Amino acid sequence: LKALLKPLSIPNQLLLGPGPSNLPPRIMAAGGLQMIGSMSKDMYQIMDEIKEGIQYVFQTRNPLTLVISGSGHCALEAALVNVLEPGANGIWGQRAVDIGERIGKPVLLFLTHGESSTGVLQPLDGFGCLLLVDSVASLGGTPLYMDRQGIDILYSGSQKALNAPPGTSLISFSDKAKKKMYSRKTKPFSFYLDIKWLANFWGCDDQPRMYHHTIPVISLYSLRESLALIAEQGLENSWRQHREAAAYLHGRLQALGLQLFVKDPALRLPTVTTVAVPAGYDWRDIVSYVMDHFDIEIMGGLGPSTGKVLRIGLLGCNATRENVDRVTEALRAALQHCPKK
Amino acid sequence: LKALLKPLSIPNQLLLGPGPSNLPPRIMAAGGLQMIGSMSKDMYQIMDEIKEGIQYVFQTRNPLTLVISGSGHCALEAALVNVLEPGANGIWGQRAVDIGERIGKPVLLFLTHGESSTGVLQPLDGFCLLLVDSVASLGGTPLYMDRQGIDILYSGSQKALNAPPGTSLISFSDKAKKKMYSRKTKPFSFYLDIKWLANFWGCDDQPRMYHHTIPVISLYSLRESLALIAEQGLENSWRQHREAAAYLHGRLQALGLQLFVKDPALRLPTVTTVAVPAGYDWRDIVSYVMDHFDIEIMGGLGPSTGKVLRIGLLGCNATRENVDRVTEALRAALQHCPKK
Repeated sequence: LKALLKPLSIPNQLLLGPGPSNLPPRIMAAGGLQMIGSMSKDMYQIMDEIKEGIQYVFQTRNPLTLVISGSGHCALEAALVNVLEPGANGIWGQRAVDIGERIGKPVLLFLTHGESSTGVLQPLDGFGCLLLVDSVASLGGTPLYMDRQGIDILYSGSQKALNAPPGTSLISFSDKAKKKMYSRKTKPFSFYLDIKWLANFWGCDDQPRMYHHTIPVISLYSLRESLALIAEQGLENSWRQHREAAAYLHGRLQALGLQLFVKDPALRLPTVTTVAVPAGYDWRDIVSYVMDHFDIEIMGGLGPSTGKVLRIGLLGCNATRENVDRVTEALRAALQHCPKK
Repeated sequence: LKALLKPLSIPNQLLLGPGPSNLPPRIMAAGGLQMIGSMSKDMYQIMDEIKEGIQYVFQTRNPLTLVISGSGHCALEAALVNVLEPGANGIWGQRAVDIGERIGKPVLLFLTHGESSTGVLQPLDGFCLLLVDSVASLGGTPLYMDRQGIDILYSGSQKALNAPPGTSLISFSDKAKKKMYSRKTKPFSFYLDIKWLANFWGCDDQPRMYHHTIPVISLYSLRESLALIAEQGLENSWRQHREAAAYLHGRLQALGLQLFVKDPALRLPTVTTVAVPAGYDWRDIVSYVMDHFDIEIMGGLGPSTGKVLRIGLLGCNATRENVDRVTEALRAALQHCPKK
């Protein structure tokens, strides 16, 4: 156990892939804060402000809006096991297919708003069967309006555009979804993710809060500070900085002779950009170059987009033109130095 | 959003219920660090170090051991979904039967080591696959996963390990590993699918493929919690837990209170159940302790509900100073709360 008895040493990395993203000082300082009681009045009050914050960022007043004690995948699978009683795009459609398979004019349609695996900003208008929108990658960096756009179920992640640490996720349900869930003949296959249990604890029904599980208090400090941060900036201020940074990055990226994988600049998700791989180049070599020489994290592909693309993230405090300069200079070095057939 | 835009203010609270507990300087410093790639070489390294720690504190060598991205419930649910292809003690039994029902000479049995809802420690030497819940016991009372031939062992992060709540620890014997890698039917959970999670935690032969985003900061904090327990030593920790629980037991009986668990060999050191003094509202006692001592102690749980109070002694917090503080509080409570 010699390795475990050395002190923890974490290297400095600038994180500019699809996530997770570098944290700002307020959220880090929150992560370092002391514990409080996981059934105290003050935890409940912090949780009620988090509820307000979800209602702001999703643009809803659904009484049933809460935190999922797990990653974005967890908010999705919770949606599925709560709403199912036994369409594909990039990687997230495939994950919805595996979870749907695992359980058993369809009752529910899933759409990826921000396809971080393919870089595409799915159009949303009109599509409002219940509608499930994955906003893990989209939220905060692009317009999304739950109750205006007629979404039934909207879920998002903690660690993308909010720049909280990964491990909590955000979800909200329409009154339609809530009737589907609160009129099931079958119990969902999971206890951890049962919505009547999660709903009772998060204060969304008429009963006082019962013990279900122990919520992640410190992650909730960091998420509360994240939601206070995006609320102070403003939804449209964030949307604007993300569109401007995505335009600037596209500009420099084509300016180096690289080809943005999705043609229409209107169908490009600002938070995650996809870039086709320059011919006669090992994409692994180029990612390796960016980390090895500039401390900068860029991604390859994921699922279908694997081997076809590099992926770039512009998430909250990281969606800066200074970071776009650093990533451009790093890929410039990588193109001129990684061996070319 | 008036509330959200006030700055975060957390109260000073000394937490002495069944978990979670206050954090040490090291785990507050670990929680406050900067992000890194959730699939960088260093992330894998912190993950490999957490695995060695899960092996040390479980007393196993099972290659199939990893952290679960969820609370105690999530490790229990994950083991249950992965090893079941479709016995009751306190609250944790009811959770096991609830999950079992959710799916559908048995193949596996679940036993709680430290039943936190009753305060009963239970022997595992003597004891089909074996599943043991060590969420409250781990680090505070003897446990040897291999020597005691346990098939699935799990614990929680927010008890004696003193890590923040939200992670789980799990370990599988080669027997459970064969049961789970020879399933006709796929588990009902992808988030908790063991072949995927085993791959990502470096537990199989294939390079680590993307499954879910591990809670990077949670994992810094957990590595440290295991580094702290490894530095002290398991036997020193077990000792400190037994001595602190004996001290508390003594000071509690001194006040005219009667421990709910009479046989001291059947007393979990980490979490103490105390009978409710007759002619007392238990809520009044708990509220007076919070309001007037800034201290959390809890009531009962599940069957044990309305029958008991509970007092926790967890890792760095299981000190004689805290037994003294909680004794002085409950002293003041019995003399002021109204008594039929």
